[PDB]
Amino acid sequence: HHEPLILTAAITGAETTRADQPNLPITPEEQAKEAKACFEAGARVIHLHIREDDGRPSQRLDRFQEAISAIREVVPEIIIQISTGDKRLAPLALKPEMATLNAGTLNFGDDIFINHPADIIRLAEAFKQYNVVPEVEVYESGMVDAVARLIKKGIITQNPLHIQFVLGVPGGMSGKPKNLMYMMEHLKEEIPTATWAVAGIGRWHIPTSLIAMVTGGHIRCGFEDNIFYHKGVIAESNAQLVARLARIAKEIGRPLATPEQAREILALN
Amino acid sequence: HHHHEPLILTAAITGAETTRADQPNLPITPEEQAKEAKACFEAGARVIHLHIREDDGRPSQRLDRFQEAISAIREVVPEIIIQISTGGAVGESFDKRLAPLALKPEMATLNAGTLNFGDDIFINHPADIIRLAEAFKQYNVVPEVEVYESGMVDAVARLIKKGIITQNPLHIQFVLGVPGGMSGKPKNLMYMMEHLKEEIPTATWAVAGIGRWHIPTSLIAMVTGGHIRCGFEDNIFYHKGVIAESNAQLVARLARIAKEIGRPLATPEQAREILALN
Amino acid sequence: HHHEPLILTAAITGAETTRADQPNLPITPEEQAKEAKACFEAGARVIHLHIREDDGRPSQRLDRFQEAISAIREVVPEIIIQISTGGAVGESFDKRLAPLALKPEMATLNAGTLNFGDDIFINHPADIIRLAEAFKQYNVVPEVEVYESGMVDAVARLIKKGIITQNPLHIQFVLGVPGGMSGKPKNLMYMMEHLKEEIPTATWAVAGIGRWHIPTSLIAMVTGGHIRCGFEDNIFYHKGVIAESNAQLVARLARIAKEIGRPLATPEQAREILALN
Amino acid sequence: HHHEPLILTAAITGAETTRADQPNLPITPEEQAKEAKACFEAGARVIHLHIREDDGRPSQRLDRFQEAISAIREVVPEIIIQISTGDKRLAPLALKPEMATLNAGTLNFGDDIFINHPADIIRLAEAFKQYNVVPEVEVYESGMVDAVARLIKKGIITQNPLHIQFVLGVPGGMSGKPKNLMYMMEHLKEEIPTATWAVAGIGRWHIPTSLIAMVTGGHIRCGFEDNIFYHKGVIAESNAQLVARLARIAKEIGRPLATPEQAREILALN
Ligand SMILES: [Zn+2]
Ligand SMILES: [Zn+2]
Ligand SMILES: [Zn+2]
Ligand SMILES: [Zn+2]
Repeated sequence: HHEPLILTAAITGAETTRADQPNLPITPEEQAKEAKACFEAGARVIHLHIREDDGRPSQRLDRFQEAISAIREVVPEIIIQISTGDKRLAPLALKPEMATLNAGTLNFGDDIFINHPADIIRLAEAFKQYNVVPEVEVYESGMVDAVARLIKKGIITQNPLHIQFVLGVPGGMSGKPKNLMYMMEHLKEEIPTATWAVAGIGRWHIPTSLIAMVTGGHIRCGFEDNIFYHKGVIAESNAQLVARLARIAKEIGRPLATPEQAREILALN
Repeated sequence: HHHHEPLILTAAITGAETTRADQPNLPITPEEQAKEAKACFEAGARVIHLHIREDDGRPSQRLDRFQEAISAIREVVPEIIIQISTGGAVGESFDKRLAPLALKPEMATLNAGTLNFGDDIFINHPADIIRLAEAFKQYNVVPEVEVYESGMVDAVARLIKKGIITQNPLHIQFVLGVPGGMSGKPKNLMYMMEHLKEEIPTATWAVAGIGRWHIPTSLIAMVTGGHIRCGFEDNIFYHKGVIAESNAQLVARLARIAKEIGRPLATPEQAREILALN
Repeated sequence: HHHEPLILTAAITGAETTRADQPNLPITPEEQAKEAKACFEAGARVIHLHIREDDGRPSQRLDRFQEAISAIREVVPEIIIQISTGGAVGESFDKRLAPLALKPEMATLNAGTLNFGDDIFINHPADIIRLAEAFKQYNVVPEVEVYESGMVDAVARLIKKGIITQNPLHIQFVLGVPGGMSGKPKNLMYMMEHLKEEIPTATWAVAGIGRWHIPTSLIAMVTGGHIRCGFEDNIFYHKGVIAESNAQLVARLARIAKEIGRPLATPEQAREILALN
Repeated sequence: HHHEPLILTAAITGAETTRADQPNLPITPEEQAKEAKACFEAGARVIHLHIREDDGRPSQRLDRFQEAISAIREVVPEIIIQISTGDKRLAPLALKPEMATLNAGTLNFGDDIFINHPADIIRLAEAFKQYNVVPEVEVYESGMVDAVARLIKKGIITQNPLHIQFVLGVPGGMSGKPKNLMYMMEHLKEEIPTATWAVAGIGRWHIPTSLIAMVTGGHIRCGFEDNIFYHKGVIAESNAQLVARLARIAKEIGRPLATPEQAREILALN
C-alpha cells in the first residue's frame, strides 16, 4: 500500500443513460471538463467512449478527434485510453496512448458480448502497427490463460502488459473479495510481469477498490461502470467518485502516481 | 470434503470434437458405444455422458440415432445412468436440442454460458439456456450443468433464484482445460469448489480435466468429495504422448486409485441417490 | 458485505508497548478513561483493556481492574469493556480468573501457544479449558484470540467437546506478531474462509500489528469483519510517524467507513452482534 | 506438476508410536535397518529416523544413534538418513547424517506443548552449519514460514534451496485439509521462492495431503511416526506397505520416483 496508485476514470461508457445519470458527460466539451476535474481529483487515465449529442454511442472518427483534442487541450498530461468497439482502427491514427483489447466472449446481461479469437488477434496486431499500448479487459479466469497463449504466440508482445479486470458483469466473474484475490494471484502465476487494475460494476465498486488499495493494484471508477456514490444516491460527477478514492489513498498513505510514474508503470514511454 | 464418501465415475466416451485420426479407438456407432459403456461400467463407471455421431463420424442430433444408442447401452448395461448431450456442430438445429428430452433420459447436459473455445466460440445465449432449462422441467429430466468459468456459477445461482432451475440438489460438472475456459490447475479446482459452496451450498459437483489436466483434477476431486468425469471427449491420452486404448482403460485407473486410498465407488443405487434421479 | 454495521475496538494500552516508543500511551485508570471517552467519540464501541501499575509494568491487581473499569464506565457508560487478565514474567495464574468475578461484558481467551518475538507466549491446552470454564461460571462472553490456522481448529474442537459454548462465538484474529501469522491480504482472506468452514456461525475481528494495520483494516471493511486498532498493536499513524492518541487511529477507520457507506455499530448493535445481552 | 521426480520419505519409528498400537513398529537398529531396506525397495529415498531403547522407550544415546545409522548404511548405503536429535543433543551430528530435523516453532501438541524456543532454533541452525548437516525444516503453521524467512534474511539459515517439511494434522497445528496444503505451498512460494517442500499428514490426513502433493510437485513423507493405519481401522503391516501404495499411485499417474542421485540433487546434499 506504498506503491503509487493509478486512478482511471471511465467517464461515459457505451450503455449508461442520461435518464439514470443526468450528470453523464456526452459531448466532447463535457468530457474535457470532466477529464480536467478527474485529473485534479487524482485520475491519471481517462477510459474514453464517445457519444453523439443525443447520447447514442458513436464510432465517428471526427467525434473521437473532437473528444481527444478537447481533453488534451485542458489536461495534456492525461493518459487517453480509447474503446473503439476493419474501419474501427481509424481512431488509432489519433495517437491514443492506449486502447481497449477485450480478451474474450461472455454472456453479458440478457445478451452476448462477442470477441471472436480471430478478431482479438487482428486487433492486437493493429495496436502494434499504430504503436498503441493495449488495455486488456479480462472478465473471467480463462481470459488470463487466453492472453498468456497470445503472449506465447508473439501476438501480444507488450511487457509489462496491463490487465484491466472488469468484475461484476451479469455473466462474468463477480467483484467479491475472494474473486479479486484469486484473480491477482492467478495473473501473477500466468503472466508474472503484468500489472493490473480493477473495475467493480455497480455494488462491487467499493469491495474491489479497497482490496486493490492494499494489494498494489490500480483502480478504475466512473459512470461507465457505476453511477452511484452510495446505495440509492446518484453520484454528482465522475470526479466525485475519483476524489473519494484519492481521499482513502491519502488516509492510508498510498501515494497517487504522478503522470510520469503512470506512464512508467504502464510502459507508455 | 472427505475421501470416504462414494465416488461417481462418468465416462464421456465420444464427444462432439474428438477425431478417429487422433484416437482410433473412438466409439462412434450405437453398437460401439454400447460395448464401450459395458466395459466402462465393469471398470467402475456409473454414468455415461453420451454424444451421438453419424456413421461417417460427424456429430448427430437425430432422434432415431439417440434412441438406437440409448437402447443399445440399456440392453447391455441397464444399471448405468445415461446422460445425453443434444447439441450439434455447425449446421445444427436448435429445436433438435429439445426433441431428445422427450425421450425422458435420466439426465441431460445444460450449458451454463458462452465462451471462446479454441479458434471458435461456443455460444449459449442466456434466453436459450432458460428455454432449455424449462424443457428439462417439462420432461422431468435432471440437468447436468456444465460450467467452464467462475461467472457461470453466479449465472446458475441467478437462474435458481428466479425459479428457472428448480432441481435441488443440483449437479454441477466443471469442465476445466478448454482453450478459452478456466484451466484445470489445482488452484482453480480448489477455487471453483469453494466458490460453488458459497453460491449454491447444496450443489454436488464433478470435474472433467481436458487433456493434461485430467490427472491434477482427478486426484484433487478424489480427496475433496468431488466426482470425476473421464473419457475420449475430454482426453485421449493415458500418459503424455501415449494414447489411451479405450475409455474403460481411463476409468479403470481412477477405480484403482480410489481402491488404493479407500474411497468406495458408488453403487448404481448410490449414484442415483446422490444425483437425485429417483 | 460493506453495509453491515462495523464494530471498532480500541486496544489502548496492551502488555508490551512502552512509553519510550509511544509517549502518548495511557497507563493509569484516569488516562485510560480519558482515552476511552475520546475513542468512543471517534467511533469505537469496545475497549480492549490491559491494566498497568503507575510505573508502567503490567498489572493483575483486582483493585486496579476495578479502578480502570469504574473510571471508564463513569465517563462512557455505553462502551463495552473487554478485559485481558494475564501479566508479565512473575504473573499469577489464579489472578487471571479473579477479575471475571467483576462480571466484565467480555474477556480475552487465548486459543494457543506461539513463539512471540524472542520469547514464547504459553497457553497450555488444560489452562485454556480451565479459563473457558471460568467464563461460563461468571457469564462473561469470550473474545477468542487466534494467531494461527491451527488455533481455529483447536477452538472448534473445544466447541465440539462442549467447553466453549458461546454461540455466536467472537474470534479476534491477531496478525503480524513475529512468530505468528502475518497480516498480508492472502492470510486474512484465508483465515475468514477457514473460520467459515470450521465455525460457520462465528463472527470475527482483525488486529494488524504494526505495518499490517492498514491491509487488515481495509480488507475487514469490505468483507463484513470488525476491526481492532490501538497502541497495544500499533503505535504509528504512518510509517515512521507516531500516532498522537488511540482516538486518532480510531477516527481514521471511522472516516473510511463513512466514505464507503459502512455504518458504525451503535452500542446496542455492537451488544447484539457480540451476543452480550 | 506431476512429471517432476517424487521423493518419498519413510518416518519409520518416531518418538510416540507404541508397539501396543502398532506391533510392526521397528524399535531396534536391526529392525530399523530391515525396514529401511524394504522402504528403499518400495520407493523411499529418505529415512526420517528416531531411535528407541530395546524396551521401546525413546532414546538420545549417541551409541544407539551410531548403531542405527551404521546398521541402515550397511544394508542400504544409497538411502538419505535424516535424524531427529530432540545442549549435548549435537553429539549424533558427528555421525555425518545427510540431514537433521530443525523445528521452526512452538505449538500446543495434543494435551501438551511442543516447545522450540527462538534462541534454541537459532542455536540448532548454527550447529547444523558447523557439522555440514542440511536442515529438514519442520513447519506446522503459517507463521513458522515467516519465522524461517526471517532467519534466512538474518543469515542464520543459509541452506539454499531450503527444504521445508510441512507437518499437518497435529491437534494444535494446521490440519491437512486440501485448502490448507494449497495455501501453505503458495505462502511458501511467496516467502521463500527457491524452497522445496514435502508434506506429512498425521493419521487421517495422510491420504488428502499425499494426493495433493502428488499433483502439485511436492514431496511426501509417510510412516508409523505419523500414521499407523493403512485404511481407517486397518493397521498397516509395515512402513514399506505405506511407501509402496504411494509408489503405485505415482506409477499410475506417470510421476517418476526420484533416483538416489536426483533426491540428493533436489535436496542439495552434494
Ligand atoms: Zn469501456
Ligand atoms: Zn459432452
Ligand atoms: Zn490484549
Ligand atoms: Zn520426527
